Amino acid sequence: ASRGCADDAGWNDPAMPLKVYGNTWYVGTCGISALLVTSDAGHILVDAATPQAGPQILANIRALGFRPEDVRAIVFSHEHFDHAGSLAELQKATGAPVYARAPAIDTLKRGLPDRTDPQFEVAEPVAPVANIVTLADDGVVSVGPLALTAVASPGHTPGGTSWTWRSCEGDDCRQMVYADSLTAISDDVFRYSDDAAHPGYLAAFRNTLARVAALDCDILVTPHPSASGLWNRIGPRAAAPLMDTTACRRYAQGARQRLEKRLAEEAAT
Ligand SMILES: [Ca+2]
Ligand SMILES: [Mg+2]
Ligand SMILES: [Zn+2]
Ligand SMILES: [Zn+2]
Repeated sequence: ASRGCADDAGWNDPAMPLKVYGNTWYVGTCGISALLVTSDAGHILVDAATPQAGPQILANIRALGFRPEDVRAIVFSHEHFDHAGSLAELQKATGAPVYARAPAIDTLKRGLPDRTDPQFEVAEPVAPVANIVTLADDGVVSVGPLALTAVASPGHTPGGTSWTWRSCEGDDCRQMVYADSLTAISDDVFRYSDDAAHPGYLAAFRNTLARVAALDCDILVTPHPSASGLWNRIGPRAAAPLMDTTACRRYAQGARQRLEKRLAEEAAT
């Protein structure tokens, strides 16, 4: 029997790929999510894990019997190296454009963020993404019968996006949400409370939390699997129901508490 993935797994610890629900598959690592949303017209790849995870993601797509070349669109959560890291390499392998909201694009072209990113000073470089299609903040990415809807999720980064779509197992369809990271973390310099340094940034973060909280939400997945207890819901260690219509509300509500705790820590400094 397989031991599965721990909640404290290394970001590059390999995971056996598995179904999440219907035509949504998990192809990431034990520590970092990536998803493949499939059809007989081609596929949408969601996220890219670290700069080291390219071959793992490609091997996992193939392990499930899908061809990387049948991927017709790549989307991602946010422009940190641990989720955007292999985007260039995956774009080479698949031939697919990468869709990005405007505030993430400069990071993807430079290979590093600027000071708009809370983690600017700790960012690790990523291969620049050659072919980017600009995504409207509520845009839809369509491949054949597939339709992924962008929910702009600035806060953790300026360019972050959550994704939502429907996956079906027969006549039974579920609203999938791949909710972006909502953690109020930063380098040692950035202050979420210094509005003059970035006007409206924290208000947009709060608005993001409210919007995620309100999403129709049958099955939640997050870029760090443990942030949503993913490995208690799929895989060998699962002992909670996969479907939970409260999950996005609990996730966003938790992130709000932690954001407020971050503001308290800044006030004390
Ligand atoms: Ca996360
Ligand atoms: Mg468990
Ligand atoms: Zn991040
Ligand atoms: Zn991350």
